[PDB]
Amino acid sequence: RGFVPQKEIVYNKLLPYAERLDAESDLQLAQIKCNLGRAVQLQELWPGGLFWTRKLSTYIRLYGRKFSKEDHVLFIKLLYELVSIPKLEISMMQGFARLLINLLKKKELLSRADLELPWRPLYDMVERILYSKTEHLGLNWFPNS
Repeated sequence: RGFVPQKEIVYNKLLPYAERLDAESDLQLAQIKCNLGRAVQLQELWPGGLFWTRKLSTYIRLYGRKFSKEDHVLFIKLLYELVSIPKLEISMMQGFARLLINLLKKKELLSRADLELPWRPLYDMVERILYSKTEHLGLNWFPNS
């Protein structure tokens, strides 16, 4: 194996065609990593970045996490920096934040040595949106959910 899988879904193992699943997962993971890094590097958020973020979401849901802990910290840091943007479109950050929550739900997987997220970006984020003066005036129109 190229990597040790992390918290892989057992049910995929039980499937009759589970042998092909490993190759499909590895290829899909490679595509996701390369394309998402590239889309951030070129700053093509609306066409491709959200697309590959959604691709990571379906990958996690279908195959479990199934990546190295190094990859896990990298995904976390990227989505955090992307979600922790000062003035990102809120409809945009909704999906990235949903993905980041999906990655971070299984706290036990990450050592607390592996990952060090800061808190001031999140504070500024919620202060922007949970307590927005501009919203009551009708300027900002936050989403419902």
